[PDB]
Amino acid sequence: GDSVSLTLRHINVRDTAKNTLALLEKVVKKTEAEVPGATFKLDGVEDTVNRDVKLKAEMAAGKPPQIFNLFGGADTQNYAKAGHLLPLNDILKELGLEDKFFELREFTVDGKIYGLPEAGFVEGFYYNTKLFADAGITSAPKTWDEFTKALEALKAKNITPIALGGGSGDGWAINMLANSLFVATAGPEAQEGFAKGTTKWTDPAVLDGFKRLKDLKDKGYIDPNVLGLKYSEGQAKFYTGQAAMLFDGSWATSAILDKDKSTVKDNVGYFRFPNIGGKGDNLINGGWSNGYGFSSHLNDAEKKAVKAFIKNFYTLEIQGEALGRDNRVPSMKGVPTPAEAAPLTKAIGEAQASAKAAFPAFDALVQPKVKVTLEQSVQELLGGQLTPEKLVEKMQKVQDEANAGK
Ligand SMILES: CC(=O)N[C@@H]1[C@@H](O)[C@H](O[C@@H]2O[C@H](CO)[C@@H](O)[C@H](O)[C@H]2NC(C)=O)[C@@H](CO)O[C@H]1O
Repeated sequence: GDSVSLTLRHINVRDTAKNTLALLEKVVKKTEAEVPGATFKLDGVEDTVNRDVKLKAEMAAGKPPQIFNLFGGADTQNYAKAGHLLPLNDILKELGLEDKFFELREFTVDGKIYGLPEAGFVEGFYYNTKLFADAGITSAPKTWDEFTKALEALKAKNITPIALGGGSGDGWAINMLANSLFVATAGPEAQEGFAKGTTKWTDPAVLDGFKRLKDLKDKGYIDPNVLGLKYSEGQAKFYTGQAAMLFDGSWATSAILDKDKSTVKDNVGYFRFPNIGGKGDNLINGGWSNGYGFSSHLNDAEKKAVKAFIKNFYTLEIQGEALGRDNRVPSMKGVPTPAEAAPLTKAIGEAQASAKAAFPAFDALVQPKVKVTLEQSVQELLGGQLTPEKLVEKMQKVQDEANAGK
């Protein structure tokens, strides 16, 4: 016929995501108004739970939601090759969207597009300029030695230097910082070779990154309470003024600028991960990695509703509102930058544009079992439960096991 009901899986569940959810609901309402009979049932799920358990299990059963928050790289590759992702090339051409995205490479398998980035990301250090000034730092550190000097000065003032919430199942929050440490010590191509068999987690330059990560914790630069706080609590420690910096993705800018929760809005700056002097200088972790994918097991009315949702979500107006009102870097070209953008906003753009290149997050490049093994391992590493050497050996074992199976 007919009238259809589609499940829309999203991860915009936290109070710091109210903006993003409201924009999604606004898009949904517009789609329902122009497609009679089409109804969307929003299913909000925690980020780790959707990506690593719920959607993973649904896809193993071959029964994903019709619409779901999806990650580029390994996740998209697995579900595309299992045949559970709608190919989007023809929809994009029909909607005149074929040429409008900055980068679809993470969502592309054998030339076919299997999901659409909602936004871009970078990762970097948010920092409190007043807490820095209290400790004698007057500039954001550009180099690693400038960075450790800042950490020393902060610790000497009994200021918690680096907030980080890596407890419970939020090991990925530690991996954001690890992520960029081992690209800085080993270079961006090192993480590309793990899945290829051409580099190893045990390579000395990679191990060096994890040595430095542990040392940040041992010296008290990473919050001693890192394993006692969930991701969002680590975030809150920074934006309530209780620690001097925070390594996080640009989706976090909203939380940090939130009027009701942030005490630091007049005193926040940003700097890229500092230069160590190897193959990763002046690079930035970033890309277009996260957005919506669609089930391939659709009847014609489902396909019509899915096309209309894509039409109404991936539009310059919706992208510009996410940028101006939720600080989410556009995934589409041609989005004008809003008026009176906060200093923080100006700093993150300068950080992105002046980078010589971006490198993706490692979880775009390695299988899910490898990712979750690292998550568990860095929590151990920061808890006195694992040495840097034992971590890299553990990682290369699961890497070999993943490469052999695939
Ligand atoms: C469009 C957007 O900004 N989505 C955000 C997600 O990217 C982000 O998830 C994290 O993204 C990183 C970069 O792709 C991944 O390395 C990281 O593994 C991933 N974290 C998880 C738990 O999946 C989430 C974080 O809550 O926020 C989204 O809004």
